[PDB]
Amino acid sequence: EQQLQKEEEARKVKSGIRQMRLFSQDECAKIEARIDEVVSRAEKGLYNEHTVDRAPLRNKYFFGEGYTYGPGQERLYPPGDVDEIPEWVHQLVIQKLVEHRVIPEGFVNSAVINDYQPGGCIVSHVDPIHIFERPIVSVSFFSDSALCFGCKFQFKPIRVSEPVLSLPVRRGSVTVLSGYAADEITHCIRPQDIKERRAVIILRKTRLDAPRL
Ligand SMILES: O=C(O)CCC(=O)C(=O)O
Ligand SMILES: [Mn+2]
Repeated sequence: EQQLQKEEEARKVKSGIRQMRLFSQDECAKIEARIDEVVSRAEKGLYNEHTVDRAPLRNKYFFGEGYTYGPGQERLYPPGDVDEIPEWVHQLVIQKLVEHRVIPEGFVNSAVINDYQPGGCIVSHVDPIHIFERPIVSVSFFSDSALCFGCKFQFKPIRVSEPVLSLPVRRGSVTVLSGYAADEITHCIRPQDIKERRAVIILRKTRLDAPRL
């Protein structure tokens, strides 16, 4: 069988991935406390309708900009519909990324927190190309996990038992997605890779021509 094709694809995906450990135990602890605060405030109904997206395995919290249901016709909510990026995100997360030249100042106009229960997951998807610019930066928080690329296995486990690549994502680590890894392949999380609670902050810039609702 041609498993050289799988090695070619994995190499192409590797080239769109950069990773650095940026946040110490203490820094992570402080951000985690704030994440916990977002969850509490969401339970209290303190956010706009489109800020919070509650689902069985995973909750998402949209700040700055957000979007609708996503076959692939995601739309951007009008200004004011989602809550603004909280100051602690600017101070504790974004600043540290700018200070380490991960992304430039003023790039980030969208912050999304994904909160996973054990056994939570993400189904195969590409980050909406018509909505977000690249690179796509994310920071992992409560525990360690794995990000998979080439997620055909979620649907055809007999034909292909495995992802093209699995990327470890440690607590306090920064993942940057671009090129092939962001545009040419899907990613996902396997339920089994989420043993304990895990949250992630995803920092992006929305496109200027992003279709609006
Ligand atoms: O949970 C992660 O590390 C990736 C998040 C993700 O794929 C998304 O919400 O778009
Ligand atoms: Mn994604």
